[PDB]
Amino acid sequence: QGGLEEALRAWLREDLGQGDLTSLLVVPEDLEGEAVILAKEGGVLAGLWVAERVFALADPRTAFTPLVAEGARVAEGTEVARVRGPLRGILAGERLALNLLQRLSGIATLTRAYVEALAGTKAQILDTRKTTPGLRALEKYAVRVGGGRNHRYGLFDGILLKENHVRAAGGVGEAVRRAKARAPHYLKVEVEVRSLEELEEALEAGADLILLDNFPLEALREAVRRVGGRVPLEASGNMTLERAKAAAEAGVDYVSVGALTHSAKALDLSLLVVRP
Amino acid sequence: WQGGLEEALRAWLREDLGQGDLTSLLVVPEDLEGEAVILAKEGGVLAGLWVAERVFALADPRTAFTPLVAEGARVAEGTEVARVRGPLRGILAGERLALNLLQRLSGIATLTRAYVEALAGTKAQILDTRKTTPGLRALEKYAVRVGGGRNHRYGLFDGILLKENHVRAAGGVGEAVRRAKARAPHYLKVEVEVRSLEELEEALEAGADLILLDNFPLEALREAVRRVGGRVPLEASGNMTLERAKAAAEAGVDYVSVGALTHSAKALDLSLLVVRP
Amino acid sequence: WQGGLEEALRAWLREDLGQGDLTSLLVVPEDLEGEAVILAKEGGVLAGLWVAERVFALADPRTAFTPLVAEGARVAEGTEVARVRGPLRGILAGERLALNLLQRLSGIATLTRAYVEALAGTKAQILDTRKTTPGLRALEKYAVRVGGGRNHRYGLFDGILLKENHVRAAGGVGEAVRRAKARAPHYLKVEVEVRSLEELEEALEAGADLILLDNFPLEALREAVRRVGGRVPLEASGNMTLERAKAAAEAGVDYVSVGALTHSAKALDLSLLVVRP
Amino acid sequence: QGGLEEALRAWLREDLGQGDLTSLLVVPEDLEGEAVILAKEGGVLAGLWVAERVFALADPRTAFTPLVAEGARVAEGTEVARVRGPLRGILAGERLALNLLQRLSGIATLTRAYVEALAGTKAQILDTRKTTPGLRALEKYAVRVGGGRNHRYGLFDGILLKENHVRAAGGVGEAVRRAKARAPHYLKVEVEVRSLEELEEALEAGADLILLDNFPLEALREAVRRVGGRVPLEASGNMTLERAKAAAEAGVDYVSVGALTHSAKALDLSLLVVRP
Amino acid sequence: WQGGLEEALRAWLREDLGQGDLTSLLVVPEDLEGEAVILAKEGGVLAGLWVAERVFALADPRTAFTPLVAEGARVAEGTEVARVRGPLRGILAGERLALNLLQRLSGIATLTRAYVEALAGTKAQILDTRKTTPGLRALEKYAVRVGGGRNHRYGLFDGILLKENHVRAAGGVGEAVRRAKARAPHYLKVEVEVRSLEELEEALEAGADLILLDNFPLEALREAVRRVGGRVPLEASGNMTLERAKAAAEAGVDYVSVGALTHSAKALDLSLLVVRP
Amino acid sequence: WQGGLEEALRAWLREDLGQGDLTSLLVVPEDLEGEAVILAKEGGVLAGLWVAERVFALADPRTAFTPLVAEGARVAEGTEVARVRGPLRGILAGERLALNLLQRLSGIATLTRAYVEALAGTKAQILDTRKTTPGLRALEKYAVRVGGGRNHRYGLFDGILLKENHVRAAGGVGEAVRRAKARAPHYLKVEVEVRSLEELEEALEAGADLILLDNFPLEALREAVRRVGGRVPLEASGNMTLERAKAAAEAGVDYVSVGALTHSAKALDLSLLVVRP
Repeated sequence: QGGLEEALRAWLREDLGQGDLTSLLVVPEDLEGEAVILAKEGGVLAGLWVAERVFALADPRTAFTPLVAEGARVAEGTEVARVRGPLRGILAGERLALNLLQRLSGIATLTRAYVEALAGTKAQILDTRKTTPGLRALEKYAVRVGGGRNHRYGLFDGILLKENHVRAAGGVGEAVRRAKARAPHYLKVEVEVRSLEELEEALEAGADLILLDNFPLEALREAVRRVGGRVPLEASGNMTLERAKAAAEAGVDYVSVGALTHSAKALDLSLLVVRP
Repeated sequence: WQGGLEEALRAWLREDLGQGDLTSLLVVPEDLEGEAVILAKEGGVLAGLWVAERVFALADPRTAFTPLVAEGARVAEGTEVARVRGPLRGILAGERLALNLLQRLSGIATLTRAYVEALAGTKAQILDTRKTTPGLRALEKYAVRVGGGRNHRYGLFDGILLKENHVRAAGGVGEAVRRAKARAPHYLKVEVEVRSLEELEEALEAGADLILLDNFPLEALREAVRRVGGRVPLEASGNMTLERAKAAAEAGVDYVSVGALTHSAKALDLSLLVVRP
Repeated sequence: WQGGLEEALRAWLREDLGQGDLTSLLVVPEDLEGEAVILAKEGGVLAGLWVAERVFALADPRTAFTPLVAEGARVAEGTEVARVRGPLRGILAGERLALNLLQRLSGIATLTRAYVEALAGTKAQILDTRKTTPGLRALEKYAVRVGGGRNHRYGLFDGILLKENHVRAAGGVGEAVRRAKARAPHYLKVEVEVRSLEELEEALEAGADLILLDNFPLEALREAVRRVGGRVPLEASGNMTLERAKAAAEAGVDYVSVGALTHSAKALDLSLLVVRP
Repeated sequence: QGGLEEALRAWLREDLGQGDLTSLLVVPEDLEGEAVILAKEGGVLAGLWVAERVFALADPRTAFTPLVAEGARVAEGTEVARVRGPLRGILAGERLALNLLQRLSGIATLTRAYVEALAGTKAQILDTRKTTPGLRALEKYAVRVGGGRNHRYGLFDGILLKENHVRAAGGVGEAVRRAKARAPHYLKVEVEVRSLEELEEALEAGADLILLDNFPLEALREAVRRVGGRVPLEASGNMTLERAKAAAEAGVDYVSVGALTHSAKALDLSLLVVRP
Repeated sequence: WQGGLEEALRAWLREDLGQGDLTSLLVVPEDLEGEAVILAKEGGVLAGLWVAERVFALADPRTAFTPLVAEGARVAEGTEVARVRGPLRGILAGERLALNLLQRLSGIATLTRAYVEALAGTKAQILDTRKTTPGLRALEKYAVRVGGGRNHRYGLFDGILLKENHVRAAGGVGEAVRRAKARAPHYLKVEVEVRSLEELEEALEAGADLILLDNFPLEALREAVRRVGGRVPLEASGNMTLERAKAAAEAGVDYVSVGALTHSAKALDLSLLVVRP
Repeated sequence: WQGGLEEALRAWLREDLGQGDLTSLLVVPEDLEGEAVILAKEGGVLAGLWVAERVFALADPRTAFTPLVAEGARVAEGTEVARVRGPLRGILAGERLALNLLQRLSGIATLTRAYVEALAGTKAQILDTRKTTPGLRALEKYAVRVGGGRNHRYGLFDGILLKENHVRAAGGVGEAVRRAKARAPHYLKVEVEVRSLEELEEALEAGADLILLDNFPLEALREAVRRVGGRVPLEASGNMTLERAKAAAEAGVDYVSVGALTHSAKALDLSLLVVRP
């Protein structure tokens, strides 16, 4: 939780304003109907319960029935869910519900592809902070549905020394030391390194976690060897399915992927009313 | 601007900052000054420059955001689009949200401009849709305008648009149109989506003010334009691509609505380069 | 309903209640039950019954609001329109706001119904305006609907209406209309206000979709209708009274916009009668 | 103060939404202009500074210049103010500014009529709680501009035993006593009475203030005589100009008038753009 | 409470929960529902039970709160104040907020009856002040009432109290009291604080309804009641300790406002223990 | 602060001002601007100066706040902490809120260096807890830092801490620590509270990153550090008084979290006196 209810009402208002003028014109007030949400392409479903809430907010008399499980992979033409109740309510919540379902499913679909690519390895997929403003909690949820894990929610709950912090501190060593000197005792100090020398600095300074930023595959393998499992290694930077897989086989423990939320194409879904 | 953006930006910054940027507070001196530039890693259209300016100001009012190009200007790769100088902490605190928005809106403006140019030489205009990001509609519609496109209705409250679901609910295109024309708010035009030339005829004869051709193959599109003969404006939509939008425009439609503009526009590659420290 | 009403009602109750109803807390026992009825002191149209129900519920969820007539029903003097029973404190806490709203909205619905009836026998319909109470527009437009009237645009964001000030700013009626027609959002009709038969001709010839006749004397109104000959819908406005609205309707206009509906409607005389204690 | 700034922004948004589409069409972005606010009937002006703020919120480049003082009585055809700056801004704030100015001026006009009717007496005019939801602070302000005084802002800052409280307590005496027994020491206990007998009860129970509810004129005079200035007397209930005046001449100290805010006709005002 | 307590509680719950109670999500099943009990690991007065119950309801509506002792009742170590049943995650989620409030409010209710019992036997009544916790005034003022005390004004908007800064801003106790008495609402009493009896007189004849004695030496504290003969309520103020308070009550004052009731009142040690699993 | 402190301050100011500061409006001219000075009628550590300055700025932007001593600096009775100049109404309006905060936050900053100085000489560092004032956590946690202390987690969302209720909800210190260590975010350390050394061992080998000793008798408090050899941070918890805290620091613990720093910390006596007029 985190105020989702309030957010959904605000997004519904964004679209509804004073009311759905088109539907009020051609759909009787007491006309009940049924609609089907169809997948227009293959992928993974995420956000079914969110869509249910959207329709409920539009009109509490609506009933949402999923025909697939949350996180299930479906084929093109598959019936995802059925919605029944006052037709005006269904038509009012349709666009918002679909906008959310398509977006979350899109994220879960790409995440699932990355996770499956890492099958056979101990490596886990992580998200990042490259999320849609206002939708972070929902998008982080989508990642979990896809099979991935969540990295920090923001700048307030995790210590991650990035290149800019290293530059400010005058080096990886200084950054890791300034951090471990006054960091919350319940948080681990992670630092990003861009070369094998910085990796050595990080290990020497006492970093709890080390992020290998844009390491070529050969350097990544060498990093894994040198660390010898002493500290967890995270790989990130311009990640693709092939690169995440390679990094995993090379032996890293985590692969954070910006693409999961920064460039995930929405899953094409539609809602079709059942002819009265 | 309408309003509410200020409140939305504060909430989005809060989403990321919470009680504070712990990492920066740990290693970055409060008085350490920062100097950075936002670089375009690829060519494209800039949108949201003033939005990014406001986000940095919310992170720390002492930060100075200086635009180096005009809002809506198309820049080449390597172009420094803005300079930011002030407390490094404030810069690092606002960086993520500022760029996220700048990249998103610029990406929309860039794709929109591509569609606009694809219609060059014709009278057709590009329109947006309601396939927008929850909570970002005002900003995304703004980005479409920056790119040169036009806005269709903001939501369900300011336009009559009989979609396939309304047609199915009313029992037919002519049926839905006649019902709407009989009671529609007098200041709104009655538009209806049609999927065939037969449905097009129903719309025309029932008195539709606007007709949206839904995923018509090129041959049918041309025939629709010929038949209508300018009696009513025609809006083409459905799985648009630059090629299809151009074909529809050359076929003679008046508008081409593109969901992709706000539903699948790739973010523009922009990065914040800290030059000092 | 759109939304926000819940939040608005809470704020309005807070405006009156603050930290609490001191007087009632001083002399009314917490468990003392109350029983009251809302009486119509004069005949009129009821609107806002469900709004009053919600206000009482916000004051105290244990209170039971029971409507005795239908929403929008016209009642005669002495009609008990609703019964409220529950903790007397909660009843006294919500009384003022509940009735204030009930009286206001009922008053609007009552006047609107009077204008609607004045147009009986003609095809003309009554329209509201933007001369509404700040913060109450959604509720007042709702009241107009309850009375039988129609709503014009909600604000400046959902309708193109070239008013006298736009005409003056553009240098003329034909000038303003031609400019608007050239770039107006395609889903909106272009309406323009005119003050003379000459301005009416400018509007017609420039392609206006809608024409609003501003304070036309009866003779001119008739002439305007004859000339237009049904080419475009005509909306009459300006210092409306029941007599003038009826005259305009019999003259042949399609719509009569009435500012008085929401700008000067007298509140309906309704009172809360506590029968016990 | 009390959040007026936030309220004005919300009311502006009520009308503006995504933007003033009509003005954007025919008024150039950089076109500067001037408009005049004219009184279309005689009355008293209230809320000039509020209108100024509305135009400022629409566009801070606008300049508002009053041509009459706040609270001044003007004749039909009088120029109330001039507004200059970006024309789009003026046209965007016009309706809201006028809606507020007309409403507040309407209240101040009727209040001023009541106040002038009481000239020659010590009686003061008071308002009531019959105010427009959300506009109480502004309407109470309008009353002051008109020359009246403010009664309690709500149920939280004043003790007023009404007929319903008397019924609940089992009588005026019991109500006044239950009240004075546990009432805040910084507040006066006022009680409404509807007959000379209840008046006697009130005086006997120790009421600090007594409100004569719908007393015929003859009874009102008798009440003033009996009280002999021992406690302040307030008269209220179906007040008209003539009744307030009579009550004042009869000798009451205060006359609270619901009509000031419950049935005050707005002052007719308009805004006309100066031809470019 | 109709004063927006719900919105406050939700906000305070979010201040603590954020994205979610990570710990409980890691080790506590979503389907596992348990039972807990609130324990008073100390002796004192209980206040805020209904507040705690609404915290749990907001955390998880499926939670069942059962108060075992009446509000305001005095408890001893080990006393089961209440038992909550339902989804264990919801209980662990609202635990900390529910207790911070119960403990805080119980502390005030406990310390207040301290004074009430202290200066008992007399007529003096204990009053609070405005030295409350920002945002918690309503709840804290409620705590005092539960402990047997009474409330002074809720803010600067509902009461007239001329303080030292006012007096010097005006130029004396005399005029300041005159400026106030000259245009003060007719339903409000004018109260002024004085430091010398040259000022107590300068006020008593200035027409003051209430008088506040600031850091009065007791030779004057019990003199003042004598020189006033109980004509206008007397309120003692300053460093009102348990002794200097009961003393004033002995001196005969009508009210004793203790700013320490909420400016230095330790929380009542309370705890929530899971008894199942 | 970028954490929405502005909105909080505005809300707290309204809690006190409401419709307006009646008293000051009655006796203080609108054009009269004076000067005031904040005085510390006690000895302690100052914290919240910038908070007070923003209260005055929000009350009346024309107010000039001038801090005379640095934040966190220790002051003695009579020390002029700061001087404010400008419209006297604005100063009297923000006075009470500015002081409630300055006093409250200064009290925490004062009491915190108490501990910091107390267990000084050792390596132990003072930490806060979640037993903070609802809605004031951010500000209170800040106070601790000013007094020389450090912050523990801000809520249940940014830290893993297995408490007694968790342990029993799971079925032991062992599994609970395993369930957490099994799926805990990779950037977080798992901390668990234990009551017996059969549990300290059941945790140390369960793979815990942090250990919290709850109401440890000191024969075990200084044993535990010995049996841990400083492998995992040690945090002492329970009734941590000034003695039981400095003791733990003597025993060698790494951190001592004092829940009394904000659950029972008296405000630092401060006042604002008008010096002109």
